[PDB]
Amino acid sequence: RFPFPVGEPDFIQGDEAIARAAILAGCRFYAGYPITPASEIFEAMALYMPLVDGVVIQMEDEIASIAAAIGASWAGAKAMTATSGPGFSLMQENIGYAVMTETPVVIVDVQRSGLPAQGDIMQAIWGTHGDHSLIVLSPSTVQEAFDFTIRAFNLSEKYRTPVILLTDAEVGHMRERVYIPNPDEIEIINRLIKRIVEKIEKNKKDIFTYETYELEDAVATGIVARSALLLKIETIWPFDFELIERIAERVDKLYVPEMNLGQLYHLIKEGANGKAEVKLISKIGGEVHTPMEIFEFI
Amino acid sequence: RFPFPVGEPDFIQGDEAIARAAILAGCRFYAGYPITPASEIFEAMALYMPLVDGVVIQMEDEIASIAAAIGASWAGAKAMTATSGPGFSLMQENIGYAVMTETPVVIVDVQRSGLPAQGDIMQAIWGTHGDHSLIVLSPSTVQEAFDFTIRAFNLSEKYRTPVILLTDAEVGHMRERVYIPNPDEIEIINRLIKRIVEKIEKNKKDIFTYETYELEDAVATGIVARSALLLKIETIWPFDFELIERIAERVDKLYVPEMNLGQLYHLIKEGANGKAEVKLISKIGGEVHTPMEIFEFI
Amino acid sequence: RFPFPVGEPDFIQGDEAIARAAILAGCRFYAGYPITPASEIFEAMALYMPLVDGVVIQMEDEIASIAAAIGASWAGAKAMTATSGPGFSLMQENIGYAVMTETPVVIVDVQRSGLPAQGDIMQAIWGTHGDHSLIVLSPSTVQEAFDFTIRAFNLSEKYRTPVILLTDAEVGHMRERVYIPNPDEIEIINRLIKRIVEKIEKNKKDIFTYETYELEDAVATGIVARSALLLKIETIWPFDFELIERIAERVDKLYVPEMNLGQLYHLIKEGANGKAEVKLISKIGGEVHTPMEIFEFI
Amino acid sequence: RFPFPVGEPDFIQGDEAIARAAILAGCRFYAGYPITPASEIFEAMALYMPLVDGVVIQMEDEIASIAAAIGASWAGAKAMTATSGPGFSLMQENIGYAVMTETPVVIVDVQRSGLPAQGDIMQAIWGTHGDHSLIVLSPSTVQEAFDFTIRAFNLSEKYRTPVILLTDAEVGHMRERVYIPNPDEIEIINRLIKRIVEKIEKNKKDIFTYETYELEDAVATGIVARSALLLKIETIWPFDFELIERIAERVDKLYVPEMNLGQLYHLIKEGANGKAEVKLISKIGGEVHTPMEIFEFI
Repeated sequence: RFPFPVGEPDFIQGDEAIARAAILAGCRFYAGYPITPASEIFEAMALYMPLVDGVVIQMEDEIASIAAAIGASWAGAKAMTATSGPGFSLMQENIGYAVMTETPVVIVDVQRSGLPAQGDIMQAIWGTHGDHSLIVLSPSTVQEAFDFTIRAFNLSEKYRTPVILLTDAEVGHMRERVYIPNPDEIEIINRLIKRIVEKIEKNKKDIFTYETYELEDAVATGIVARSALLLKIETIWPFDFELIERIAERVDKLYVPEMNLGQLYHLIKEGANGKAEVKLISKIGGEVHTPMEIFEFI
Repeated sequence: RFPFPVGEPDFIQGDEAIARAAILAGCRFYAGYPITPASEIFEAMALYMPLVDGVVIQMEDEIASIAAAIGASWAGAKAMTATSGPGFSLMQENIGYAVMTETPVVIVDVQRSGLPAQGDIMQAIWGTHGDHSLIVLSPSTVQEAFDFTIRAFNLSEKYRTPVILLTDAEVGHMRERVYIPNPDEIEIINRLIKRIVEKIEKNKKDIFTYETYELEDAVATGIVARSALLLKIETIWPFDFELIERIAERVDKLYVPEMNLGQLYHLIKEGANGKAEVKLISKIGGEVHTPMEIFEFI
Repeated sequence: RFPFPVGEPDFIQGDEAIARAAILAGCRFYAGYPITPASEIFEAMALYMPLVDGVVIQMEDEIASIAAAIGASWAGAKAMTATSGPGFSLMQENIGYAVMTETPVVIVDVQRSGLPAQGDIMQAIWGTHGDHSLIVLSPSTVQEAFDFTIRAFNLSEKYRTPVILLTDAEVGHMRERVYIPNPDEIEIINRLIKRIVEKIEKNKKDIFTYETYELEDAVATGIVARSALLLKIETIWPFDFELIERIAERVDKLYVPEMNLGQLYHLIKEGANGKAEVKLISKIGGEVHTPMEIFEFI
Repeated sequence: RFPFPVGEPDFIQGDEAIARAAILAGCRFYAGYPITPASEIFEAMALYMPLVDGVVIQMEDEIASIAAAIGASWAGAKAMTATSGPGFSLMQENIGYAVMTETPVVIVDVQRSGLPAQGDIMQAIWGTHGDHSLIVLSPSTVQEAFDFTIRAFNLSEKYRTPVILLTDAEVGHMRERVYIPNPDEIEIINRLIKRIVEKIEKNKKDIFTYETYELEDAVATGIVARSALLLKIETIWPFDFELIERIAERVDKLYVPEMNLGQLYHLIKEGANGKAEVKLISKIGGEVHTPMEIFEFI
């Protein structure tokens, strides 16, 4: 009994795909605030969630926003928050905390400029205090935003960890085609710091996920994969370093275009054990890479 | 199946009576941090709550601490936090928020000096932004700390409101006799801003509660009722102004001893429509009133 | 060398009068965030302050916003923040803190609905934890917003205390006539908890300020004084209780119209030692009292 | 006129060396809270700073703690805060903010277990939201804690940036010999996001600083350099990647012992462009590496 179309193609935005995906995954607690460009995730939840006997909690404070979800999670709910920019910085203690408690919870960081951007890749990985491991996923299309949100809620439960869906304003706002399956076509997974880290890092084979098929060629993520279309980075963390190694050997140079000053780049160069030149095509300040721009540069 | 004595007298501290009372009331979510003198409420919960299939959440941030409980409450749990001093100030937005959402949640403010004190009476009433109404209870004994905690959880549900149990370090730490009933001897109540305010303020007859029987005489709360033992103030808010009126007429002077510089005093003088002299015996800086001190002064 | 008109009448909004007044008073530190209806105070400061060799600090967090000003104050600056609604709740710990440290700082709480409102009168007085005293001023016109801001900065220094300028969206946004004096026509005052409280409360004769001249008659504050135009409440705290007493005797009934459910009312009834009937004309939900509405009711 | 010994050797703890160094550097604003093991930095400041006409501000909230210093800095003061663990997480937004504003301020993160630890190396670098660059220094001795604190205040001013002094509980608490120079033997430096990043990253030659002299050999930081005594890592960020490259070639294997699960390690492996095997000796859970432990393993 879902208040949106299921079992059929539809044309939705990112924020809406996420908000639909979450609900089908089992999430009946959302805690957030209307802020651009997450405020559409909010509106969708605010619209849909009361009609599925779920609850939306409009919290002022990002600190409070994430804490309420950790709290709903512990009282049994599947739960999510959503934020942007320096809000995401505010949530790092409670995220860190959710790591140690092995709390299932999903966080959406909708990246932004000031207009998409890709400058929270490292903070998504290392912003927590201490030794920790959590999962970070990066959607390149509106269909991936739908699918990864499902996967996030599934991973969050299976590995009893927070999951970060790391996206951008453009994927979030741009309308595209999403096939939304019927409820029962969807597998949903029901419900010291050495095992915590190993929980994640020893299972990259299950949690890591990449797209790329050019075995006969001489790497990006998010809204920059679509304009670079190539190695597709979907699972940002835990990160398969060896895979980048194997690909280093089989090619001459590895171009890493990002909307930052080098973050995805670093993991690539550390991945490529010297066995290929690694270069960054950085654009920042608003526009995604136009494919002519990535084109020329190479 | 409770991990502490039930259906029998026992001798416990305030923090322990509260922590026992909460659990018998149905609370299976506690979110707090060890701070004096609330850190004993924590320890007791941390000790007892895992053995009743409940959960304790050690949160750094008081802002986060209260938000997690609002969140657990909305996902269905009966929930409580506990705090002291400027922590209580931090929780005022989320409390205010719990008021508007009509969220059942219980908050313990354990008052302090720097050593009890009584300087959060007004902040308990008016610290929220806006127009609101919530309930505030004040225990004078260890048995009242037990009983009011029960009543708090019952009122919180019935009137769908936050309830503040406003206590002090001394009541909290001092060992006294508590009769703890057996589980089934306890009635527990299962689960715009004009009706909100009226919800509470129109039902003072049910929510207001005082102790005093001297119809032949010529007023305090908390640890200061025991040393003044008299009108006993138990329900601080919603406040029965008329009752203080009726008592004004029947007496000459009304002495209001508090451990502050006048807070309970003000409600008394506003209650006494001029119909009696109202005077405050203020001691602050550590010790409760020794009854000799209240004695002399009158 | 001021980047706005001085020594002459002009027609400005509230937020602009405040922002002009502050600068003439000596304030060279403002820390805030653009939020309605304080975001105009911000814009004005952001516009004017760089041209007077001052500094504006755009802080996300209201907690941080007030802390930065307490910090600038201690490093020697005259300083101010500005906020609205549940933001004001967030600042209560740091305000409380500024009280104990005897820190000069000015805070503007721009009251709001959801559209003015008057529901932070009590929170302005009692939202701090503990025993404290601070000053609260209430402007009824755009000229009073200018003048009280000056007075706030002067009182803040003289009594080494925080000062709260408690205003509303309407006074803030409405254009009126302000005479702005020339710089040198303005007197500006250069730079335990028992003396703190007495600092303020023993000097009501200097800090308290009211407007009303009807000795031959049979009381409001803010945007509701202009529509009730009568006793004008300008200094909200410290509060002259005796004055309301003297006025109680000389009249039959005292009407207290507020945009809340009774806050100014309570101080009035406690002021009137029974010696006059006290009644509240409460409107909430948007519009100020239209004078026909206050008119009929009486 | 300094209230501690100058111009002579003395034997002090880390927290005391830091607190002495800061004052000699020109810092007259400290804002913090007593927490282990930073609470000694506090006590020292609280003791010394009033006697140099400076100010210490005891703030509850780490968010507020850092904001007050950013604020004091902007009103002209040289300023510092100090924190530990999830406190450091709370400060990431305001740090990020200090980056964009090009605010000189110094932050001490005293690393900890639960007992030193080294699990905030990455968070020190990448915990800010967005694209940014700041400086991070790591003291290995009590004399380096003194000296780097000086250098921090000097770098903070010269590059108009926040500086993070990244230390640990052990260096902080352990007594050692510090030569404290006389005041005038100390050079102190008086007072978009593409130039910000380049400000730092283009000047590694001045900001980067390492200790190691074994050109005839076949790498650690903090309390783990002393027990590994070798390449000494002092400037953690901006990081000289090429230097690690040059050292990779000249040796067979590079052992990176840390008290974490690999953080310093990653920068090393990314530094070593495949040109040497890189291995981590991780101990976590309390004790520093005993040199026998690092010894055996190799």
